[PDB]
Amino acid sequence: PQFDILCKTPPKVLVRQFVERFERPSGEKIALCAAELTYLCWMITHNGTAIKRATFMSYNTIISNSLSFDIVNKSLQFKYKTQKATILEASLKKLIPAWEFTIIPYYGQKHQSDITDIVSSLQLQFESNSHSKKMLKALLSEGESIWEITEKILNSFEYTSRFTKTKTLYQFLFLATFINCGRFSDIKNVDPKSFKLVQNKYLGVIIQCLVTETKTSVSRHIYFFSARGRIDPLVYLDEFLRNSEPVLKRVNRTGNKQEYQLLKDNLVRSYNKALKKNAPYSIFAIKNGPKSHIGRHLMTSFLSMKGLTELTNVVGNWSDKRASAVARTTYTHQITAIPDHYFALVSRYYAYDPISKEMIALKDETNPIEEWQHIEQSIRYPAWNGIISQEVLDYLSSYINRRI
Amino acid sequence: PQFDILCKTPPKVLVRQFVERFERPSGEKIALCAAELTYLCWMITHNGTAIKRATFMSYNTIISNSLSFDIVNKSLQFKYKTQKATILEASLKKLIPAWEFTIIPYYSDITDIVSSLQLQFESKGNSHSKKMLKALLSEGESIWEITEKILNSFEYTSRFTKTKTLYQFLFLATFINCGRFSDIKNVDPKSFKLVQNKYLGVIIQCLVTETKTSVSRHIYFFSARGRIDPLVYLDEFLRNSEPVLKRVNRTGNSSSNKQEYQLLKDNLVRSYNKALKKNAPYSIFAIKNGPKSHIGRHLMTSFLSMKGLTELTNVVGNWSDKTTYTHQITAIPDHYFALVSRYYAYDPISKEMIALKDETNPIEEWQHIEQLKGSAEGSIRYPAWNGIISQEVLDYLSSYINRRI
Amino acid sequence: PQFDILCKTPPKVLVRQFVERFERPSGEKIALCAAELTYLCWMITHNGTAIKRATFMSYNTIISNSLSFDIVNKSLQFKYKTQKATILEASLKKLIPAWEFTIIPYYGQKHQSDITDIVSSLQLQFESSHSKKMLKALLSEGESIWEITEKILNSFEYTSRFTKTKTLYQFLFLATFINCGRFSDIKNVDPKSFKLVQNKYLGVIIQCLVTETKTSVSRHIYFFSARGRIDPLVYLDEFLRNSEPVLKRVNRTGSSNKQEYQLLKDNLVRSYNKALKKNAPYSIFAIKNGPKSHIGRHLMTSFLSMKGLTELTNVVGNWSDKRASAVARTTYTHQITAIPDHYFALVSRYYAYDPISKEMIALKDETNPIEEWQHIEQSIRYPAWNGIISQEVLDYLSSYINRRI
Amino acid sequence: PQFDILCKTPPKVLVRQFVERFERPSGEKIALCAAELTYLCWMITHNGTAIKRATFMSYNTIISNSLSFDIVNKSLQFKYKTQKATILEASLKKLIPAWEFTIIPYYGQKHQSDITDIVSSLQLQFESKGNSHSKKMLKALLSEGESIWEITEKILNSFEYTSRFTKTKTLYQFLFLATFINCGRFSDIKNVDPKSFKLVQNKYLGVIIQCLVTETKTSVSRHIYFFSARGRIDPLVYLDEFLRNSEPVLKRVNRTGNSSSNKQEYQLLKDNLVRSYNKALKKNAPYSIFAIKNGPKSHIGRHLMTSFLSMKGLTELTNVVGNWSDKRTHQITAIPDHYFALVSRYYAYDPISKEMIALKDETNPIEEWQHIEQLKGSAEGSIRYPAWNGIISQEVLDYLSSYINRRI
DNA sequence: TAAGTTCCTATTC
DNA sequence: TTTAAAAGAATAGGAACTTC
DNA sequence: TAAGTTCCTATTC
DNA sequence: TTTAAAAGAATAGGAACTT
DNA sequence: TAAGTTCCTATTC
DNA sequence: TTTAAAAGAATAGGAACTT
DNA sequence: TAAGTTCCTATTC
DNA sequence: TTTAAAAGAATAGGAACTT
Repeated sequence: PQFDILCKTPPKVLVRQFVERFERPSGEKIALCAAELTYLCWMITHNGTAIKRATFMSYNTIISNSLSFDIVNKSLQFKYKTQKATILEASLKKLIPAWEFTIIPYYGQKHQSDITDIVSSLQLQFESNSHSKKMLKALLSEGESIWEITEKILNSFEYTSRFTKTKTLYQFLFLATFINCGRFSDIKNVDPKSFKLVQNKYLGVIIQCLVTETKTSVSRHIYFFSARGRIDPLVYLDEFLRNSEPVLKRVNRTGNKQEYQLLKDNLVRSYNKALKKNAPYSIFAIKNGPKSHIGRHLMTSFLSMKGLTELTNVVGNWSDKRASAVARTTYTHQITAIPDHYFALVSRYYAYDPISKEMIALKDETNPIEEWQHIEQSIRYPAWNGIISQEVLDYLSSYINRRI
Repeated sequence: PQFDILCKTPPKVLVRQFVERFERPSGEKIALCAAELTYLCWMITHNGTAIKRATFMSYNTIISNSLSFDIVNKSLQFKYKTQKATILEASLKKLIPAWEFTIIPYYSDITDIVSSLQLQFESKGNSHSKKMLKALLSEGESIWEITEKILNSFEYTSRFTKTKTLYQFLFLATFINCGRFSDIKNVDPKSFKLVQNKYLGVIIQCLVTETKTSVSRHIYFFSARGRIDPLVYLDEFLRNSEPVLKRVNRTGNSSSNKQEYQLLKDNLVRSYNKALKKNAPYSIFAIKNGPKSHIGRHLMTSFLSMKGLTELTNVVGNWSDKTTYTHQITAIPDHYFALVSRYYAYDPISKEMIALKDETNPIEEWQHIEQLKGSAEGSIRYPAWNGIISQEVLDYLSSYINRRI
Repeated sequence: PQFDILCKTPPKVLVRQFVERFERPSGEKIALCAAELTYLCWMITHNGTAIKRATFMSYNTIISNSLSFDIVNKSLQFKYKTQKATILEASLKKLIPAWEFTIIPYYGQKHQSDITDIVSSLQLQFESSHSKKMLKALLSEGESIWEITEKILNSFEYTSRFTKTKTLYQFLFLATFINCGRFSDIKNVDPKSFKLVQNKYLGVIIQCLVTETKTSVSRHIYFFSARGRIDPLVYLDEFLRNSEPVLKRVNRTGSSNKQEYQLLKDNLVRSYNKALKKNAPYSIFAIKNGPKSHIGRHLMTSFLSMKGLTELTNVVGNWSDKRASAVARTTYTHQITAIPDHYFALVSRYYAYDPISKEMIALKDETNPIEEWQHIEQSIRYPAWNGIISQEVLDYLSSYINRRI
Repeated sequence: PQFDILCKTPPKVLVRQFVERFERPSGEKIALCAAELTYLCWMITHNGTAIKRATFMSYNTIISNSLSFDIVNKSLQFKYKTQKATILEASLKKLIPAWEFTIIPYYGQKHQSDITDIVSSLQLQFESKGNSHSKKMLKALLSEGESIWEITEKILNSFEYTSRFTKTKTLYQFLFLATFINCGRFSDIKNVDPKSFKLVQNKYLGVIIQCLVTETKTSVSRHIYFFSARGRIDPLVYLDEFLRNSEPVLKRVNRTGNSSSNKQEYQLLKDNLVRSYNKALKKNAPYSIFAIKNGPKSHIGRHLMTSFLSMKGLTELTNVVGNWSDKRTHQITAIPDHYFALVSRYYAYDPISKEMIALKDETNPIEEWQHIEQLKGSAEGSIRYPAWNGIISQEVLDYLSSYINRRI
């Protein structure tokens, strides 16, 4: 992974190699500066500000395809997302003053085709985003409940798994996203060292952790709790920890700490291929449709259909808009916390009262606060000890036994 | 109809037939290239995206009144709505190399202005139209009185009961929802549902997806105190009409038709407009190019402006008012129905709905009806809608109608 | 009044005279086409659309000051509010091609004064927003709006030379305050529209209509019976008797729409300002460029907000609606919002508002509105207004002035 | 202070003193033209509109660090924030004909973004923030165990034994609590008009004390409150200690308007209190955030309340509580009643229903309000708040007086 | 019969 | 106080047929 | 004394 | 999913005094 | 095996 | 009727390898 | 007279 | 912090006249 390489390559060491491809003019030394060219352009236009991993690989792909240098007239050009082609020109010039560079725009979204091309497609389609939303739209409206649709998705990994480790991963990730209404990254980037028990006036306690590197860059919390029924999150967490081990936090920019991350970066690939083939519904058959994002859409729906749509924004970590721009930027130092009655509804021990607005306890023999009171009065999860709070490894352990 | 035939011929046959026309440079084959050309220019400017029926027809006509050519020199021109001409022209020349294509944009001399201004100093179709609309509303009569007169101008002027039925139902339905003809026509029959409203107990709801702006909305029917009762009109309609196969209206030739039936017939609007023109007891209806079936939109819209309730307008009429995955449509607020049902009155001061002293309250009757169970009768009086509209609804309407003397 | 003249001058007759000032190049014939240059420019950029009176005179004043023509090298310069200087150039050219015109922008004449000018002022002010503050403090000083009005109203009684003016000024003021309107909102009223309307509090009321407004959205004007030391009906009575109808002035270069009379004269506002200015019963009227006639509006505005009834303001003041979509307002709205009945109840002083339970509590008094109404229910006192003002009303007003001491 | 003196000299004098400097040019007389120049450049670009104290000072400094001239070639230049340079330069040449004025834009054409100056910096970094270090600490101070109400008690107590006099102890405590309770700035409390105190009723506490502030950073007026609170931290108590130990302050003039419309006679606090307060805070507050150079000091109250609301999922009250612009005889937007129910600590915000729930705790506040409104004729208020007698409505001083004495 | 249809052209959202 | 120009997608009207 | 002030310069809204 | 550049107006820090 | 990985490229937030 | 175009960042896919 | 008018110009919606 | 610039339309003012 070259982006990693770059991060290691020294700046001056870079500005050098770049100038070393023009004194020895060739179609082999220039046609490879792709990555360097990218890194350069960024720092130039952003005044030496770091660049994130994904943002780079995207801009990199673009150059590769728009790269064109003049054989012997000494000209050069490519596509790059900038509104300052001018200055970038003047800057690139003062590097290899013997050439003339040109920055071409990126309209990637829309490209005109050849009539014979357009026609060929049309004829094909004749004899043979939107679609995706419709499919999911219909699924929800067909006998099965979110809770049932999840069960089929969850169980469908049971016997299709080659190893026992993957079965444990996939199965975890899914249930993970659904519960926290999160993305893949929201689950992967979790900092294990942050697991800790928090209280709740319904389930007694719960497991909490933190994610910092998110898409909106607004950190959030991730939870794991006790569910009454044929599915118990704590159980899948348990099975997860035992067959899995810590992961060295990857570097994500040309720049603070955090050495570990709850999951692997490529896990998402095998998870997509899994759902793809082992598809328990037609929606996963659609190309470019939702795969891992499914866990989020699912919990999204579940909450809206209960009227509790407002509760969605919080759980999904939607960027706030009510508070003024500056107030969010320099005065907000604590993130919004998920309300206590949220988990009561997802733990299945309670139900929501759309009218009087209350959490009605569902008649059951297993009381969450009591199974809590007994286990209240270690090294079952090796590899995670010394990293994950003992306080928690202790809680988890005794729960797996006390409750059949 | 042209568009329908066009939706049938395969893309490759469309091109062939087009190139075919210029191999034997003859006026006869070229003059008929308008539909083909229209289809072609779109697919070029939209990289293969489907074309809608209405849009196609509109564009075709613009070409037909503008198609000009010269067989000697081999040049051809015409008008078309677009910015990207060069791309288009070029693209066309490719297909047919020996010809030169010129696209003319379908889109203020000081003297032409001075003349018109002068010709005016000595002596609109819209101005005269608004004038009349203002009057029809300003004068004595209220909206509800105006509705009763229009709705009755059909009672003894129609040829068959079936047409009497549709004309009455379609008008009441456009006024009640502030909807267009298409808003009611494109309704999916299988979508009828019983939804509860805290003022009337229950309300009948149906959905429409294929709408002018492509933004879905609901269509309703409910009880109303007085001589004009929507449910009654719904009743007469259902017994005298049948479902209609959904007409396809996109060249998408997609495997995703989904909607099987539609509520009314596309051609109904033409006969309805004529009846209205020859019988409505208002002068507005005799002004060339003036609102006809679109009258119910003008009526309801105005009603709300007067009642100082313009906050319900965009949502009732479905206009744009400045979590996309699996989108859900904005619902119309319950009070709206309390008002239009005529059972309640809107109180300015408190901004609340006040029931009327009038004896029998609607929430009550709803209960008396929800009670008695097992009324398979619904199925007997609405045979042609059996299996399409939920049994729950036909049984309800059936019960409401029979329980009212 | 030249604008009036223009309106009468024929278009071609104008395009002519304009070209007749360049064949005879002079500093006398060109320096006077100020008005023609204006009329031309407009129709040019607006594609021959009429122009309003006030809009014209504003643009006119601008040219006057920005006029500059080249002595002998052919060309003209002036300021004119347009975003199409280009086309207006090409048009103006094809009139007197022998010249080169130039359109200069207009920046609210915010011309950086000369330092010596700025300094001079500063030094002056040294040895020697504000308006809003004053009015802000007045409301917060013992006296009530009703008291502040009384002092303003009475302050005209003796300061007035004749008796007709005392009647006018005194009417206008109370007028605006009651209808929360501007001057034009009261002036343009069409007398022929007076009519009695009902109210579940005062029994009946007098209503009329204004069409030519600032926002162009017509509105209603009212006059009713007030309990206490001030009774609007009384000032109306006194108004009609000493005043007479006015020929509606023409306000644009149009058409054939009509209205022959307007409730008041155009220059009345002048003598009304000078009156408040000198006879100023408060310091706020002493402020230059401050509110004069607009005071009646600001006053009623405050009165209403202080009663929590701020929402009720928008309606009474005829504020442009924004909730309903642009097109919905433009082509479907044919009836204006009506002032709520419980409004006048509060301004008649017979009732009071109940901020809590939200009700109109009747104030214990011997004189009942509806009863003084019931008796007068079971002519030519206002001559000159008969045949123009509905007899129905002249009859109502008359008998009220008497039955009531 | 320069500004004050400038508000005293007549316009004709300044301009005179100024031009004088260039007629018989001396190095000493020119270098002192900064204040005069500032004033002049503003009055030119604003056609005589008044200049504010802070703005004047800020602009003066930019000129002082940039004034350059050639007495020989009679040329002078400097920096100044404006678009209209030509107009300004020209105007200046008029006043002094034999000189050439050149205005240099105080800007951000951004760092002279030299690719190499950047490569150097990026490199110097690859081998080896104030804004960043500051946020970091703020996040921690809130994330950890302690709650806002516990953090408030500790900061508020860091003044109890280190204050030299009781008067300062009193101000520091009051000022902090007031900035947190209203999510306001120092100026928001300082500029309060003492004569505007009023008793307003709130449906949760019965009554609330309200005062007004007009001269604010964005020039949009707002209210400032004080009320009862269940627990060890009670605003009214702190209000009580302040009033008894301080006195009114003559309104300082802060505009060159030299207007006859001063209106406001007194102000609540002293402009210079912020400096002594900031120091006290820097040496004693029990948190590391307080030791970071250029970090929030008196502005800490704003950060605390703001955050509290975000956490409580009540960001709909933020802009109105802190007085930020929210894209919509003027009247100011009032703060919703529930806000005070929450902060008073007598009620709790219920998420599910979104309603305020009183706490089982015995004595309800609405009740006591009644027991107090009862007994009449307590001229006592006038006795314990002498220095505020005649300035603050008798109604209020009698109320506070009764509240404080009726609490054991 | 002429109200209703059908299939485009002209107009207005 | 109000503000636009142009591709898209309906609704209204013209002729010549159809027919409970 | 060493916290408090006063009157600008540097920084951050 | 988010998006700015620059005139205006505060708050925080530095020295040298005061009380 | 044929389910998992790598490491970019293509699409969708 | 309806109306922003781009920059900044994750989530699917493609194709050759690995176990 | 000095409160009203005329008829544009200057300001404020 | 806060943030649009202009076109389109009435409401005050200025100065010479009129009763």
